Parts: sequence; C-alpha cells; structure tokens
Amino acid sequence: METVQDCENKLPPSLKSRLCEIRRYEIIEGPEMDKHIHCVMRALDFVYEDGRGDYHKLYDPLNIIELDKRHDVNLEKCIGECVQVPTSERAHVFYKCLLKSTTGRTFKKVFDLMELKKAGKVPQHQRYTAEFVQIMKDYDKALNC
Repeated sequence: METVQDCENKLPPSLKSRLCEIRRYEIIEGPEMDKHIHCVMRALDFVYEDGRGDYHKLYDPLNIIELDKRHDVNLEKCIGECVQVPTSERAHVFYKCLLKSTTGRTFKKVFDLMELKKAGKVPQHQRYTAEFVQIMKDYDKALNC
C-alpha cells in the first residue's frame, strides 16, 4: 500500500537530514523515529497494526539467506520485548532489538530485499547476491546516500 519511500516523505525536517544514517540501520530515538520505523516496518509487512513483530514474515526469509537456529530465538526474544512496550514504540523496539541480535546481519538483507521487491526493482525470488548489493548501492545513491 504505502511504500518505504512514502515514509521517508513524512520525515520531519529534523530526521530528513539524517536519512543516510537511518537507511544504514543506525539507531535514533523517537517518537519521531518511533513512528517512521513503524511506517517502514508496516510498509515491508514485518509488523501488525499495533507494531508487533510477525514471526512468520521473518522466520523463513532469514533462514533461506542464513540457515541458523538463532533466528527462532531472536524472533521470540524481540517479539517478547516489543510486547511489553506501548503501541507507538513497539514496531521500533522490535526493529531495534533485531538489529542488536545476531539476526541483525541477516535481517538487514531481508529488509533490503523486501524493500526493492515491493518497489518492483528486483524480482520476487531475488536472492542476496553481489549484483543485488550493487543494485541497492545505486538505489541508495539516487537518494543521496
């Protein structure tokens, strides 16, 4: 429905100048950030309305790129935490927690892939390849990043 691009188009002036930090997965505290990240996590279909992580949107994608028993653990852990916080902070807390975990490495790849898939820049079965990395680099560079 509403693209990650659409969320970057609401960024309060304070945040718009730090777009490259955000798109680099650097952490910045809200609730300006709290509600942009809920925008993007919702746009890529990773969270519910209340902003809770969807285990089932991530488990298979994470494991296809890097097969690791840790994804299950991290997903359970991070969903746990996003549940004990308020619904304006929740999507952002699940995001943050994942990136800190050992699933961070692969979550970033799944996130990048889903962003470009949804934008129609890469096909649906696109894998995290050397070509894909360059595709994202050029994508980011068109955004001044």
